[PDB]
Amino acid sequence: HMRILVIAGCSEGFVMPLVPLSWALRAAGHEVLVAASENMGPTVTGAGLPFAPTCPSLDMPEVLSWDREGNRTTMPREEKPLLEHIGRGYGRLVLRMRDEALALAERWKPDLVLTETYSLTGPLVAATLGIPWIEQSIRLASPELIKSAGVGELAPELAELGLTDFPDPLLSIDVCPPSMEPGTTKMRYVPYNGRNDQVPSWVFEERKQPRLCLTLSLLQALSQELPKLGFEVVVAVSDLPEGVLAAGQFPLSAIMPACDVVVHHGGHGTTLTCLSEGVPQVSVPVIAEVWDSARLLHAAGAGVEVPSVLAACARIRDDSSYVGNARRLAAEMATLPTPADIVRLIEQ
Amino acid sequence: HMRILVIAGCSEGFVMPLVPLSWALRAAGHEVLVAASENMGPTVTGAGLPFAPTCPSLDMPEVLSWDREGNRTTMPREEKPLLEHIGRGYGRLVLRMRDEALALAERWKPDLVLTETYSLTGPLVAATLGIPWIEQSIRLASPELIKSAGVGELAPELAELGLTDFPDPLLSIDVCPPSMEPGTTKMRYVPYNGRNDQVPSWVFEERKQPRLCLTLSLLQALSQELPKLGFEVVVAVSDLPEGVLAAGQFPLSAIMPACDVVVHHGGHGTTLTCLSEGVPQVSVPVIAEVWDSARLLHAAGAGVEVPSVLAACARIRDDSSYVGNARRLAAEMATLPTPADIVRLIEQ
Repeated sequence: HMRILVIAGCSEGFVMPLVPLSWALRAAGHEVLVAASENMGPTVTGAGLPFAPTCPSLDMPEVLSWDREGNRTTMPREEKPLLEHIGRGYGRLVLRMRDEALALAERWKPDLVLTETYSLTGPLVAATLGIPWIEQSIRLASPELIKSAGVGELAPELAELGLTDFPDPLLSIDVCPPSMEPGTTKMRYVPYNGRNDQVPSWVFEERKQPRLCLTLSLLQALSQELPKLGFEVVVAVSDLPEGVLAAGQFPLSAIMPACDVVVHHGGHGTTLTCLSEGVPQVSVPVIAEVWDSARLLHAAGAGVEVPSVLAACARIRDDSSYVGNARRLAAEMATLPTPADIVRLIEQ
Repeated sequence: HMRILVIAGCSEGFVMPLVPLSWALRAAGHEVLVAASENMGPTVTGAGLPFAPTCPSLDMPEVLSWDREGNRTTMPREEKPLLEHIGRGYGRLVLRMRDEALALAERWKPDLVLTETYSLTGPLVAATLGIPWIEQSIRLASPELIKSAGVGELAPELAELGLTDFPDPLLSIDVCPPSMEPGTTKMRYVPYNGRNDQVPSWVFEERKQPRLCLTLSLLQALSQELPKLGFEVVVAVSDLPEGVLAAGQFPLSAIMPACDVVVHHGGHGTTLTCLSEGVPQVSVPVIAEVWDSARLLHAAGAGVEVPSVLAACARIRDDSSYVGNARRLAAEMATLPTPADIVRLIEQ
């Protein structure tokens, strides 16, 4: 029997991927409390997990765009100093959270901290209370530059602890398929993208043609043009062109089996979801920390990275080497230790 | 890797207790779909699980109060024929669900059906597709009279399958503490009572006095009188007297540690939650199928069954043999195989 404080981020893409490990712990009789920004409350409880706020509502730009001196900052265009820029942001996110996260941990008294590799509030609280912590990667590829730049930014707070670095994690968990890439432990990625639900009709019925999921237009533009390549399009988003079948937020992990191509923003969760379900992807990456995962993906032949989108879909629609690679990777991930397996590791 | 269809009921008390086993399966890499009445949708998705409806919105009285001929029925006053009355109700609930549940299972193709002992739609669908099924008890005590009366009511549908009874479950799971009571397997009860959340302030802070949780008044009446026995009262319900601290729905399993007495309706989930947290209970039972669990509870000295409520609370407030027994039982349950343990059993 254990008490694990899960210290999460301020956006859904950084919270949801910790849900399956959190429930794996709870399923093994342990006590779990997920701590995150106030605005993540509904996401945490919507996953059926206990929630406690560590700071008022927040988004990353808020903290990425101003440095510790209160001076505005700007995006480096070169990739490397951009990675460090991002890292320092994640470091400053800690400053918004640590007070309430530490106070909470003193009242709740966890044996263990579970956290995401860029959620540095975890390692800090752990180091402060002198308890072990676990690190989970929620990305195909997580630049060490981001983490190290983040630790750097936290230099003063680590000095108050008489430290220059964070104590090592009990476990450091990785979800990247081996054939696609460190003191780490592999783990199978179990998708969690859900909020509400009703696995729509068509998902359980037949597919009479190639299906594609999309997740002054762009969204509306791709929605009209894409069916002309011979696709039936479903658009899984929150916010009626002829070739599109569906409109609204769908359980992405439950709708996945019902299609043959996914076009998306390059998000970490969506990427890993598609991989684990063996569905070829067209990734149009935006955020910089996802660049590395889209490259890995492109090289593996499981999808196309588009730094035109129509071209990639037609290419995949005709070249069967993409489904083949996607399914190969899915099958590879399926051999990895499940979250339930990892819990047994943790408890020893 | 497995595909498990979880076939649940039409009320929250019959759905929520299957959530931890369902997530234990998902944590072990398996695929899960919870099938229940339309009105259980939000409860299922609110637990972070995939949902599919097997019939329109429904409540038990609807189906308990009319027999198969369309004739109104009435409550027997004697306990035994009342048990059979209840059983036939659960049997007729199957008739509302089986069509959409079977159609769903044919499209989804499960390897396994997980269900609650009185949710007889499960065993039927399983028997129909020729696949194994698992039975979980969600009660301290589950009269065989209810189950058998239910199987009886389904005599015709089992004849279409060339059967007089349901094929035996792969596993038959039981959650009653041994010292408190069959081809069954013990399992530790992991509480799930949640919807939304924010483990309120006072739960993590100190308790300056004995705390009691309550879950033309009754609720308002007990709320005013109970503080006069020396209690600070919190009322965990959906729908300002001096001695009461809090007003609204709380994560019952997370608020539990913060109190010394619980007074409640005798529900199955609330009872097991209190037991597992070692908190003495005053049970004022209503529903008939919960009678057996309140008796078991009273005999074990872990709480008082009130078929006056103030008397029981003062009795517990002064007699330390109640906390002692409650904690003894909690400690006993804590030695039982977790839901994660049971999944390993299932997969062999």
